[PDB]
Amino acid sequence: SKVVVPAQGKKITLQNGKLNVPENPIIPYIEGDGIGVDVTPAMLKVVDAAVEKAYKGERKISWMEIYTGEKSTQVYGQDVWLPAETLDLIREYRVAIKGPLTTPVGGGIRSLLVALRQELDLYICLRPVRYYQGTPSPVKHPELTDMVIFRENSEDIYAGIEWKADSADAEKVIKFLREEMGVKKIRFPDHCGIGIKPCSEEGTKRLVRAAIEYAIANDRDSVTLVHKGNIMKFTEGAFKDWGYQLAREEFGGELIDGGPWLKVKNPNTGKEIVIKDVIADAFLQQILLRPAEYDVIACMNLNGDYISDALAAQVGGIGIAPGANIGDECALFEATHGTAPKYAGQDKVNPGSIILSAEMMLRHMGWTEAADLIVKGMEGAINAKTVTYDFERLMDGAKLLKCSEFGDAIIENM
Amino acid sequence: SKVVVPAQGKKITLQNGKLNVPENPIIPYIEGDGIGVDVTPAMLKVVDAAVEKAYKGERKISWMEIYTGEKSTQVYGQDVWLPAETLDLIREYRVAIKGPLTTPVGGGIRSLLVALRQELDLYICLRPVRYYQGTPSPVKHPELTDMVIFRENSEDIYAGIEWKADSADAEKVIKFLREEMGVKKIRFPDHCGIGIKPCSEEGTKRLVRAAIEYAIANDRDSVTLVHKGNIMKFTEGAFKDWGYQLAREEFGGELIDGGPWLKVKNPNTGKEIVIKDVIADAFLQQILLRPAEYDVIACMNLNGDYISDALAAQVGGIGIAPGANIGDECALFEATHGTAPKYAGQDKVNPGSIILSAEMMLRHMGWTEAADLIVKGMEGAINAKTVTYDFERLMDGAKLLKCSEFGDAIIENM
Ligand SMILES: [Mg+2]
Ligand SMILES: [Mg+2]
Repeated sequence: SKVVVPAQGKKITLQNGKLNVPENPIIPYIEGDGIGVDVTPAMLKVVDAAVEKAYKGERKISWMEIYTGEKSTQVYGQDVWLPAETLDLIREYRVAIKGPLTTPVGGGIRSLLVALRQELDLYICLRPVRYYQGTPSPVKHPELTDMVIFRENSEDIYAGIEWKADSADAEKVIKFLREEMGVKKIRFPDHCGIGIKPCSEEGTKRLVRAAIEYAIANDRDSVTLVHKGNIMKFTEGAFKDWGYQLAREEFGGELIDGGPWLKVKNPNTGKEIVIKDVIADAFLQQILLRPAEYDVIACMNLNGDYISDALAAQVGGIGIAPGANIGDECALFEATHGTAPKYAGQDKVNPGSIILSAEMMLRHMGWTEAADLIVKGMEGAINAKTVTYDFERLMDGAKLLKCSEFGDAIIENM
Repeated sequence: SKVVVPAQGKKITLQNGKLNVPENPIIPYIEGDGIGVDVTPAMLKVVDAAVEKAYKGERKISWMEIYTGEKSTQVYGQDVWLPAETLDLIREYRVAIKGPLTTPVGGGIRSLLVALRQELDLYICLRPVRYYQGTPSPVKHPELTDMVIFRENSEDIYAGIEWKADSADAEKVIKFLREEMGVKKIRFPDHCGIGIKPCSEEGTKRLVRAAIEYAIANDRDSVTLVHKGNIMKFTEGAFKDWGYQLAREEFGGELIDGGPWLKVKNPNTGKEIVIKDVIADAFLQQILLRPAEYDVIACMNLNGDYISDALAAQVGGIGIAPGANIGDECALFEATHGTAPKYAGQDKVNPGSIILSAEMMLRHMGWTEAADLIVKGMEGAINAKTVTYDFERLMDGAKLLKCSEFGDAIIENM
């Protein structure tokens, strides 16, 4: 209704599991709030340059702006933070990319990003974190990190099922728990907020299946289920068990020496994939002390939220970390950082997260060559120390570049 | 009934908030399972040596072994993992210390450590983490870390209120939620485990009050409330709000320039304490990238579990990290690592966590001089590179010591 669907350009098709991508696909993008105004222009410029370079003019993307967040209230009206047509358009055009979003406070509006993820049932939050040589890191050996985070995106405490303290509803569910379920474990039932953590068999098996398949297709060495299952037996503990059962039942997992770990043989390379588990607080130590031991990681919503941020900080990449939300019918690639409004319009922040989420987008489309030119671009620019302020602060001998100029620097190293 | 209460020795008294400690107090200790057999002897030896040195023979501790875990089934019988008299004795004798505990699987027995904490309402899990010069660390600047973790210990998802998937009870509470509470947010209601997260006003204000008081008494620079309140509004979001309200209402917190942060003036040094908050996944990046910005940390049960492990790993201290569980009527100091059964009896693991929890125990008793001789001992031994296998593996020029020998090394540097 306010989106101008491009004249030239053809929709991507989902031909039974397989993406049928035309030479001129229409890709929707959400600019995003704050620094979205800076980083999204830089990304459209390097993606265009990468598909121009690789397919020598044969392929072109028709970009189509759609709306969510604060820019949406300016286009559709003060009340509409998430237009229903954004939800239809992402689903229809199949892949889309977004910058950072602002969710308001004081209006009872829950995370606009969690709403997109859940409404479109984009159940896989895929977050690859690896070190780019030369970015400044807080740890001695960041090059030992090359992990891929499969974070469940549709259940856990993120479902948003909770009630306020002293509210009638909170009184009612605490009443049900104490009277009809006989729970005596609530220390203070008065002035008490209540939240519900769900975890289901379908929910975890579809995520773990996506993770083990990724391990076979890219012949990764292991899949690690992280959980706090010793304290949360029937949610986190059930996640670990249902994940081992899926490895046994669907991938022919066999005990590695008395268990509990399994071995899945990669049907293509013949190598064995180790299916293991590690408790979540111990895992937060292990990624710092022994990061070479881990590779593909499968976990629930909140733990993947913590794991992926903790892990992006140690390889010096809190500003260049990519992300994808993938479902069976569509995908939404995204900048994983915030809106940072103080810097908005200044052309100074790192466009690296949204650009690397764009390589993930192209790789998803099967435009592998274009996608490889962007990580070549990135490696080159960082290595040239021709970098943006957040990296330059920590480097000796670096040249300071604007957001846009670092866009040009990536194209220069392609 | 199987505990031999010491002939000489006098109980500590709680004379209205104040601990009245005799010159010969009876202190209960739980040896612990696995490597407890190694580390607890080393700790009794350096604590004895420290009180001998400081008070030149005037004060003495009468140690009294009590039982929990696997050693308890050997003393009281196969069925008793936690004897009720352990719970009475800790409460009566007021302070106690413990090594690592084994909780069994297959018997429906939940964490024996969480049972002690909750049964005795030891609502403060205090975890100080600071760098000891010379211990090997994975990060470039571990010396910038000197934080104190006030982790809430009586509520959150740790309360243990959950139901199995496909169980009658799980079906019943999912029925109540959908039918009587009208929740439509459960993606898969079939084959679904359910957990309950509670958070109350009394629960968080008593923890935050303990944290801000610690900041005044040791004139620390700030108190940081970490939470995932944007997604969990009525539990984690309520924790942040109730904590700021307690700073306003009880400590005279005033807005630092338009808010949201507050300033509390230390009534004793005149310095201002900054009361701030940071979202939990961003905090996991911030402790790695900017650890000098943070000091006393207040948080809920699961986030403090993750924060304290993540933080102990970066200063090279996963094996020398101390801990305390403090309530209004008693305290249980503890080794924060596991039982590590493969090494049990070999006299090879680090006795540093339980020894540093013993300095925390003495400091609690008011035996400050004894307590200061142990951290002097520790600093000396580590600096001398006269260390145990876990540190020696990562050091060049170190002398390898047994668990017991490192006990003697601490006494040697006192
Ligand atoms: Mg996050
Ligand atoms: Mg822990």
